[PDB]
Amino acid sequence: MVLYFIGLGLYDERDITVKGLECAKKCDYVFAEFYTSLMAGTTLGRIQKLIGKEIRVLSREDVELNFENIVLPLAKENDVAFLTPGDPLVATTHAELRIRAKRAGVESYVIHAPSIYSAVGITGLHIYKFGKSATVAYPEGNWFPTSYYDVIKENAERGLHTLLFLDIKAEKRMYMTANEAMELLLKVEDMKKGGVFTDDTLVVVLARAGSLNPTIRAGYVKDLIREDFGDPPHILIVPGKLHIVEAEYLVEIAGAPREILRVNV
Amino acid sequence: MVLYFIGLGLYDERDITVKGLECAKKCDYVFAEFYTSLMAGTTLGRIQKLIGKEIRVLSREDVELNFENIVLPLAKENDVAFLTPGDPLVATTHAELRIRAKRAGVESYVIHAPSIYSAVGITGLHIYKFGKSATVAYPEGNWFPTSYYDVIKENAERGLHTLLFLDIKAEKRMYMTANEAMELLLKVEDMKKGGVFTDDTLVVVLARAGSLNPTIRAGYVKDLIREDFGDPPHILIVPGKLHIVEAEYLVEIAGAPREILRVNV
Ligand SMILES: Nc1ncnc2c1ncn2[C@@H]1O[C@H](CSCC[C@H](N)C(=O)O)[C@@H](O)[C@H]1O
Ligand code: NA
Repeated sequence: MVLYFIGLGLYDERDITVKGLECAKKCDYVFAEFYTSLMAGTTLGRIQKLIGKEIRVLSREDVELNFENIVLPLAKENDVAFLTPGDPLVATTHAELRIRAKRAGVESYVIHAPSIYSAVGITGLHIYKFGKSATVAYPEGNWFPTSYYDVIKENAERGLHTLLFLDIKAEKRMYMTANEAMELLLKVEDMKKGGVFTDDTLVVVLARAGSLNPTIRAGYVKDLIREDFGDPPHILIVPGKLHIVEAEYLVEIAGAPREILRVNV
Repeated sequence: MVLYFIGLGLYDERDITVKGLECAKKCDYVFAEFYTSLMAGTTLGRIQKLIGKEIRVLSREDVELNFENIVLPLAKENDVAFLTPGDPLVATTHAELRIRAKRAGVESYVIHAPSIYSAVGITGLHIYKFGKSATVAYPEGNWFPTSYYDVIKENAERGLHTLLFLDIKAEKRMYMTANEAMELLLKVEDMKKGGVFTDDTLVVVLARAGSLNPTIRAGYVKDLIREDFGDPPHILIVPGKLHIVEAEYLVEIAGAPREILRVNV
């Protein structure tokens, strides 16, 4: 009679919370999805070993089209868990699944876990200063999307930071690198000429948040565009004007050039 | 030889990640602060029991003025941990403590935990649609904070949602309720008269995120301003322009007036 939305966390199998783990262990059935994102620091086998139960993986179609035929039926007579990377309901379409549960007469509860939305706090950038967020999508065929560029523009214009999610082909396990994102943004700049993203733009790259050894780098595009930030996933951020405290953290902790203390503050 | 920043999560001691628990267990000394947020579902005893270590609680002054005199000295010959509610680097000034550690020759590591910043996803509002965040602070003497009002105005103008952290005076055991935040906002409105926050403004209240049955309510200020949302902590959200799916969730899950289903595209 109960469906539990449980977040897996940032990186590996130990990023789930104690509450989430214990709940997963008490559920009769455990489902998971890895189409919204992957857990780069672990494997399905390791998550299964930790939970001590077989995990049935669901595709985007299984969830988006048949959630009520695959998961909800069992949730009527058993305790069922639905695992998702990060924090449940952060993924735009998952909240509606709670409505489907209601329509089916199934109770649902949410057990949270860390999300990159809050984890970016490790970059030293003040969380309250983040504005609208966006996703950098790969252009394809005759389609060249650029709305993420406009989001950066509107945020920076108001002195806010922009959290940029990078494209991912979950099914094919293919990540867009921060390097590719920067190249794309420069191309968009050459197109729109808005003076929004250039070789002189200060950016922050966060790789493998959740790991005990994440990569946190800050610097100008001209210098970071060919830098190796390690294995994915990569998150790109375009800070607005910095608080001196933010700049000092980027210099001391993220290896940013001292120059930011006078140019970007 | 190192210092661990470990978040304890939203509500109770089990909101800590497995990673945070295992790392905390292997530390020689454990410190913590409980003034940046309120963990309404646990106590120091339960936390100590779970981690199996005695925990030394620090005041805002112990941290802000003497972190390097109380905590860092021990991290030079032992592994030390510093626990905080939610995520240690979200809506706190704790990030600067990493600079203090560095200058003291102490390497530090961060272990995330669920944060209210991402937990807002449970309201059904698209997390990427949130703009600049702000804090509703208690007036003090002749000083009456009002900047949070302008934040709402700026976000709303852009169709973005506004997350409002509410004030807290831990030493006085004072936790601002969404009701008190609404009252203050109405007073600021009478002054600035920007039509930003009125009896007709749609708001969303999230109380005790992290618990199994948090209070999630949406409606007009005139109707919610005197509603009982249960024990603290509470956060208040002023949505911008709603997507239909956001409105549907607010109505179905947060008991919002069915009339908000009719969006003015
Ligand atoms: N479980 C919870 N439910 C509702 N609001 C919460 C909350 N935890 C924190 N808050 C809100 O955030 C304020 C503390 S701000 C510190 C937040 C913390 N670092 C985190 O990551 O969550 C509180 O005064 C309250 O308004
Ligand atoms: Na945000």
